[PDB]
Amino acid sequence: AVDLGNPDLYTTLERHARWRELAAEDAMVWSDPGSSPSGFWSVFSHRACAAVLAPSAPLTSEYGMMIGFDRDHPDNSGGRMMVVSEHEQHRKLRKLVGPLLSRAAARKLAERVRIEVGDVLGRVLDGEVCDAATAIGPRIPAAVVCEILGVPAEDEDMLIDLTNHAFGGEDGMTPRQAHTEILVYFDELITARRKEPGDDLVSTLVTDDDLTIDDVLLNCDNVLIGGNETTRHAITGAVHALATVPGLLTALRDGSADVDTVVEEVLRWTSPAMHVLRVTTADVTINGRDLPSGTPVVAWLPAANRDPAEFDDPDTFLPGRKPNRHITFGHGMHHCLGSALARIELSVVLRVLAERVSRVDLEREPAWLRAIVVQGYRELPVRFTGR
Ligand code: HEM
Repeated sequence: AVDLGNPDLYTTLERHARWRELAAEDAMVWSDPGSSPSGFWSVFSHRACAAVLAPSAPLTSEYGMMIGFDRDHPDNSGGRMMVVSEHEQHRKLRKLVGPLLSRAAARKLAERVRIEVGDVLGRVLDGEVCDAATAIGPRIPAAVVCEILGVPAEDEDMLIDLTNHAFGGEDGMTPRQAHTEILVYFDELITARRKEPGDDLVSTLVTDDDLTIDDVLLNCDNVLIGGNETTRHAITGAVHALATVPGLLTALRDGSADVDTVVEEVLRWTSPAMHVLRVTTADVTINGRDLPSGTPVVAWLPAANRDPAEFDDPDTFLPGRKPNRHITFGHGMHHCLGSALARIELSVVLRVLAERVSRVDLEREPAWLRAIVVQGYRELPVRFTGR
């Protein structure tokens, strides 16, 4: 019996070896029920994952987009939250949230990323020692999401800390409790923005009278989860790359390496979103297997981002890797709405660390989170030297 939803398979970097085998073969593997309530098929190659997530492909996210959910066991947020909705409800929310996460919105948030990195490099610029998976990685995305939601500056530090714990190590607050506390604050913020609307995500969501208080809350949560759960590990990955890849930090400083090109390589290299699930809407043949309607199909994104048919020497971090057609942000109609924001966050992080820090050195091997939703760092012990 095979179960690819087992988190123990991905606790070590050997997950890449398992993925490499399945990606090069372009395999369709069936997983038996266990972590999944009904089981699921899986694709691994770049071409197979792109075909599953295609706009014209008869698959849906309305029942959920992660292992644990299917047609018979649907996501409770299904049809209400953007990432688990389809058709006009999905199009509406993507239209309402869209411009607040656009390239233009990302550019005005670039200053905050610089300030937040600078404030971090005020206590870690010492010799030893700091974890990069905490108080470095989660700090930047949390600050950005705060300004998107339009939270008062007075409450930012409270919200940063709760966001940090909500998507970090599972084990006196619990990540689930911290998540709840944010949603409790969200409800209080929703109430205040009903009386006095401004220029923020909460205000934009509440002005639409067709959306209920539950719809506003769930889509605020989509931005909270979306902007934090994955992004933190990409930032930690950027620090990890600067610590391991020789000459990279210097190359960014002098300008021999292109900043936007390395951002795309960090994205491909880290691939924080480990999987995306889809449910078939009609009878379809994927790869070479005939699947009925209501069948769960899963695309393993880090496997696709290291597919040798698409990426030459995929295990090496290449600062000038071109072309780089990674699907770290997924593909098709649900392509990450905050992709420009994720790119601007990484861009500024790599810039400021090249400007202020002379050398970043790794203390010991990183630990990984016991999870399947995210390819995440549990810890990254590093030494910072600058000034
Ligand atoms: C490098 C970090 C990030 C990664 C790896 C990532 C990954 C993804 C992926 C793979 C999806 C598609 C899910 C699916 O296909 O079912 C997605 C959707 C989404 N993400 Fe991101 N994301 C990142 C950063 C962000 C940021 C910064 C934001 C904004 C604050 C954000 C907000 C969203 C939203 C709102 C959706 C739903 C889009 C839709 O359903 O149309 N994400 N993300």
